[PDB]
Amino acid sequence: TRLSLEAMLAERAMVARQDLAGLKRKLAGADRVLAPQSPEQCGRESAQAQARSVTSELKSAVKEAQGLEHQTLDFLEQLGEYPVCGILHGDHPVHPSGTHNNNGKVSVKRQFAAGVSDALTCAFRFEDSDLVRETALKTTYTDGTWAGFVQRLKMQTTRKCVQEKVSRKLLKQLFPYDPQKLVDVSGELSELVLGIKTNAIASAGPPYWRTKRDALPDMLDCVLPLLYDHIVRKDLTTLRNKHPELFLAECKNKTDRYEVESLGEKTRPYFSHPFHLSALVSVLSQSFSGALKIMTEDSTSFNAYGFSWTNGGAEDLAIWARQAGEAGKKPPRIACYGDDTDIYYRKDGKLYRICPDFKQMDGSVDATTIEAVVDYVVDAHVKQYPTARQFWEEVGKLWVEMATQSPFLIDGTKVYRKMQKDGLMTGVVGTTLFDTVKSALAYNDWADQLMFGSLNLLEEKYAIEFFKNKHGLVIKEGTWKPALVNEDPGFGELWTEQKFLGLQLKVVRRENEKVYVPNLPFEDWLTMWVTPRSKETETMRERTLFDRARGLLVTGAVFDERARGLMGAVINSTAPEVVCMRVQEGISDGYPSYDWVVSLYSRDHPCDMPRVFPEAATLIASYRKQVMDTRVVI
Amino acid sequence: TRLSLEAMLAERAMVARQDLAGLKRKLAGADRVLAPQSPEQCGRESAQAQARSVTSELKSAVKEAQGLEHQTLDFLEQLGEYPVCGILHGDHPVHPSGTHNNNGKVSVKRQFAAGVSDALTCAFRFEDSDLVRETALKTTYTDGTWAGFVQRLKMQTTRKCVQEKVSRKLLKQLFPYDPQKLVDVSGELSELVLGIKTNAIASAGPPYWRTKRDALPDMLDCVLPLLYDHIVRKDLTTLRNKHPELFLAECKNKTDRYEVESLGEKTRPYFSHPFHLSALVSVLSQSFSGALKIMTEDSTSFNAYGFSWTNGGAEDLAIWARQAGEAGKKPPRIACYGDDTDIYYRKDGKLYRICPDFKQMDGSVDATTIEAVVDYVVDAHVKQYPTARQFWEEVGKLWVEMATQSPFLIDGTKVYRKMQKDGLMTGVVGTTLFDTVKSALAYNDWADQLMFGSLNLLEEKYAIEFFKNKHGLVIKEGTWKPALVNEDPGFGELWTEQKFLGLQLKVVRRENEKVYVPNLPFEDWLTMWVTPRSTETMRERTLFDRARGLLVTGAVFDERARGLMGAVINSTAPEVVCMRVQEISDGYPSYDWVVSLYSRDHPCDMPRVFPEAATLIASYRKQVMDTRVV
RNA sequence: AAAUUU
RNA sequence: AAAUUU
RNA sequence: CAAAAUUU
RNA sequence: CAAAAUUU
Repeated sequence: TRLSLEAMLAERAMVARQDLAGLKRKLAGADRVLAPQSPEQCGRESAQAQARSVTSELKSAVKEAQGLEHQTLDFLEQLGEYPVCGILHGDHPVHPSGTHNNNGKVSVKRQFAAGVSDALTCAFRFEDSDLVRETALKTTYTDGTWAGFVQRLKMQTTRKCVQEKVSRKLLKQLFPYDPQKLVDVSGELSELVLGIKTNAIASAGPPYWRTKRDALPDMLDCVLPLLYDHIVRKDLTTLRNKHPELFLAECKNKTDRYEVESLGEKTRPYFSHPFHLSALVSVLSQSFSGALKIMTEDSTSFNAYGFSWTNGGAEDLAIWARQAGEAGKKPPRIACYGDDTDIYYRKDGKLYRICPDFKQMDGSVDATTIEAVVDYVVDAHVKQYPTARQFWEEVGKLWVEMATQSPFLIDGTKVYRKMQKDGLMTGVVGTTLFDTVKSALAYNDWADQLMFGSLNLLEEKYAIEFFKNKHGLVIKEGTWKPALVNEDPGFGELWTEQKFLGLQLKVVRRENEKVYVPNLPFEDWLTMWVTPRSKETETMRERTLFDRARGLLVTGAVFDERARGLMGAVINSTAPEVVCMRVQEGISDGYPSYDWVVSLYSRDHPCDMPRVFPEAATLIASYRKQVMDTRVVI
Repeated sequence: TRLSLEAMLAERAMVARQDLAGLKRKLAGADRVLAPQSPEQCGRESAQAQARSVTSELKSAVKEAQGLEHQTLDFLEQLGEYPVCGILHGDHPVHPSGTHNNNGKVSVKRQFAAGVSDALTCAFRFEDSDLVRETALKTTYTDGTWAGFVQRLKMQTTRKCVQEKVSRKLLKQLFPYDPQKLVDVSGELSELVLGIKTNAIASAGPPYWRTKRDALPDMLDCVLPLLYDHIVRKDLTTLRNKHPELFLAECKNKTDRYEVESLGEKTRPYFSHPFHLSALVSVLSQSFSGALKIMTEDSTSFNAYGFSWTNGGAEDLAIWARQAGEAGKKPPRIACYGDDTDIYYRKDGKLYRICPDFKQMDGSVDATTIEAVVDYVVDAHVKQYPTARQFWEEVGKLWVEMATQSPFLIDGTKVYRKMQKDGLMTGVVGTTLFDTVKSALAYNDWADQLMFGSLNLLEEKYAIEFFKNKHGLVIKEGTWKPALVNEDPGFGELWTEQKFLGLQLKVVRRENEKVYVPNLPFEDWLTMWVTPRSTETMRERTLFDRARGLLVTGAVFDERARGLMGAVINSTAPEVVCMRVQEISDGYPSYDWVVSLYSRDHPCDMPRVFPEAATLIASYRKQVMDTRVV
């Protein structure tokens, strides 16, 4: 058919980036802007052998920890077995035949695989063998162990909690929001649920037993209308009795970076709820998160949920922290993201910083906090939108139940329930906000105690005791270590050596200006490199190494000498065709230069990454524009 | 990745339209809005067999005509052999190695292949065998014959022409344009050339010897800047001598619907020019075609290039035609599209209509007309954009050369040239405009002669002689038969039985309103159906698309043709109707929708074959759920 | 598709 | 991608 | 990957 | 399928 020459050129370029052999031929003589790198310490085969050795030792340790016996699940209420859902949508049951079914009973099987790399081979190629070996034997990305899973589940379900003193007024002070940014919940429900964002490959939960992508029509067309009709009729107890799997959850073992020494003691449990329930509550949660302010925007906010290190965020944290005041006389600067807190106070005019963490904070989350957070979010919406008060208040009751008393399967047909309402069931929508509020309520009380003159609470022993006795929260060991802050750090200097949100804060130099950037020691970047959170062709594996190397540089590895070198070596080792191939993005052929990453963390206007091959576009299109004037004199 | 549920539903729908087995399952109980159709006259096996039989006979006749010896090509100038282009673009020669090369010399091979069906099988399945057989044996889509190709080439190249008397003023009256709709040619050349439209699978010609899609970078990056530099240095003669293939064309046989009786005498020739030269001139031609007005827009216009039968166009022709005046005293209504012309005169106050066609009109196109059209177009641009006058005047000279004296290859290495400047080399950019203008100049002069009282020219013998002697144009036999017009036709009545642009005009009834629509007898529609101008899934989709297209062209206004096309659409499996296609096209042309298209109604989508298809493919139908309930 | 974080 | 036209 | 925040 | 016009 007839097409413009521009359109033909565009189509050709798209097709050309999908032809690897063509890309190889076109870029075979192209100039490459190579990243700064560190040299090879050993050959390909030596690196592969050292990797194979460490991988064999790790697989032995993981297999041994997975063989460890687990304690009984008698700490949980036993609710029996549930029949498989018989709801039919069109030609198929919502619960697929032959799946999650033992004699008409819903069943699950916990997977604890022995695991098993390209990244480890690259580390041995460019780094000291002893350091790489010690780093890779210390931490591994694994499904964990039955023993660690049950142990952590016991702690999360059996912790004695302290009911917080919380009002909507306190929550407005600690967690301010913009009411105009809240979505209109008085709108039609179908449109609202369609607006929620989700992980397409995540499990839709019972009764779908498939990805949210595959189960979306069964949710929207069949189950969600059923649920709505029972909500508006106050007949949800009938729905639960007739269809229990509609309100069933799955306790799952989290695949995570786990310390090899503690694999038998710690495997984190999470709960996978039904899609219909999650989607309804996500209308309220995703709207509220959009309206939520952060501490840098409001001095009263204890909220770091939403904070970005980029676009001046790192410097914003320092500006916010310096406005901290003398303990007992003026307010401290406290910001919380779940279990992670940044605390700033002044003693004799000198700024000090504490970066404490809590242990299994979800078990400590009391039911009063959960109900109050739900009331705060629901009330925020019904104030701005009063026409839909009753429906969303009923959704709030479903939210509290999913967060505290949802029945759940672990392995097999037995359904269990937490004996106590206290304890957040991690995985419910709002998990991070519930944890953030609990932390902020405790730290707000701690600051009130300092204004009352209890300055001994700045000290570790008293602080640990305060959070346990008054708030049921256990301070992680080593996390209460007050440190003098370098308030105006010179070039190449750290604010403190402590980490907030997993990263240290450092000042770097651009001309004579100071740019605040995230930083970590080399060992920390090396741990992340060797332990990919990977869920296949050689090409995709080569692209994955390039993408991971670029990601770690943008996260701050560009500010560590050895990490910048390793990631540069991986990027430079990537074939030209793999760098310039068509890829799924948010063609990504740029690289993170030191200057680009400095610009990202600065308040500079956004810019594209410098190109690895500056002539790639012209070479792939086989055409470079030459200006040809029609106004010449002939 | 993190995505909205709305976006996930949109992704799912697109993917499902590409899963034909899933489409089959989800549409297995769907209600189908079946098109009106005529019944099966015979079974699949019998229809396939009768098709095979007619096909065997037709192949034999085509092979016999293809075997006929051809006459000599000595009527043309012989320019020797041209060396293969040695220009290199990076790692590859612009002229590919191993292609179009005989001992270093540019070569081509004409293809005259025999043979060419699903459509004929459908016709035998739903129509009388005798009519279908007669129809299929009369016309075939073929590459033609060597004998017919050379005969037509001789006619096109050796015809005595008459130089028209033309001015920019006559051309402004007969072909008015909107100057502001002209593209700014004062702009940078690369941008202007990237703005042009082209057939991606058409030949880029010498020296690329590949599709325009494959040759586009070699043209833009290597040849176009070489050509530009020589244009501004007046050194094009040097470029031609060093690189002659840059200015070489290929004379090719046109694959077309041809009468089997005349295959040995008639195979149409066309010229395939270099992409670089074509693209440069296409800047001017495509811009001018955008600005051109039609007879319905300007009463002075004799131009039907740009006319649409749709959106009231058919009725616009009737309104325009009735404005005709008495022969001898007031202006007739004349519109021309290449060789095709619609003429309306009033004799004794009664509207009359002539629809004549010229024969091998391109040979009759004189050099003065070609030069004048080029000058008219170049001048239009340089008047609105004067800073670029010199460049486009040089491009104008290349345009006239391509239209008249381009060296060309036919078969093998011999390069040829038309001995006379006269004669249009069909295939040059502007071919249809050159033909339209020549026709219009001749008919403007015929009208001037009528106003002089030579009203005898309304008669066949007189008109034929006038066009041959005064304009070098040969009126096709039968095309001069004036006819009384039904100025306001009744429901189901033709304006005339004559064909303009291949179609009759007819009034149909919608409510009590009249809708003017195109029309043809069933035998014409069946000829088009059995002679298509061309995986089982692709073949089934093609039948559905061809049936829909013919209904939209007017087959819906013929009882038997509507029935046959409806039978083909109804026979198409649901998955093939609803599958993702290059333009989701799951609609069908109802009689009412086609009446709407030809009316001045606001555009609407075709009625769906499966109205619940979208909801079934998505497996979801929206149910309103109010959050403001108690 | 990828990085970090809880 | 498909229809008609020159 | 259960919910998520930030980023490319 | 050489240039094209109209249409889906």
